[PDB]
Amino acid sequence: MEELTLTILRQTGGLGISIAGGKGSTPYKGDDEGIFISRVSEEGPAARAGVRVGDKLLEVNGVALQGAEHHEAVEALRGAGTAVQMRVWRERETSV
Repeated sequence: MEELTLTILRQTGGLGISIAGGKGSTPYKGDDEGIFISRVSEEGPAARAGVRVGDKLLEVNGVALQGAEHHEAVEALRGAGTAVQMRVWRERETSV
């Protein structure tokens, strides 16, 4: 399963993740300007939904985040509603 779809029920104090990257923002990696999950709260909603650090954000509640700006991604995550559907790309292994 390289792409996954995860459902996060929003809660007091947010989804429990941090995101990094996006077009024009400091990149998370050297070969990808995309939006990545840079941190997952151990005890937060996203962790319980199965989200993992390093996941690349592809879509949030239907909003495509490929080639998106950091700001658009933050806005989609912050305004998405009681539940958030997140489509991510997951690498089990990284070529170096």
